[PDB]
Amino acid sequence: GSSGSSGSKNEKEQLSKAKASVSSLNKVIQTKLTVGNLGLGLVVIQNGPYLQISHLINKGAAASDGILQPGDVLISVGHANVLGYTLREFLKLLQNITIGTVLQIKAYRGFLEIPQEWQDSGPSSG
Repeated sequence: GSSGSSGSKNEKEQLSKAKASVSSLNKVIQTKLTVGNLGLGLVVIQNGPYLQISHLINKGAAASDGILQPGDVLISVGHANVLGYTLREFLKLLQNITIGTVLQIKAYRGFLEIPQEWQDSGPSSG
């Protein structure tokens, strides 16, 4: 089937620390995506009271926007306060959108952390 574990183990694995003393920088991301024929079908998931993007549809607008990344927190997608929008709603919302629609996608790049469990195939180091 599939696997799911973390570092620090009693076998051939990798473990290390990555702490820091930072926490004085708050920047918000906001860009206009050009709804494509299929419309930004970003593969977002349901993480908390907010919709946290998990993946962007290559054949979409977001995927073509180096600004928006798979792991933010939208707070107003298309004049539609998606702040408290569910995963089942966020989809039924962006679906009722038409091609070629300029919308303001405001997301946070430091609000909701990303679940490591999800990420399995990273950029690889070794």
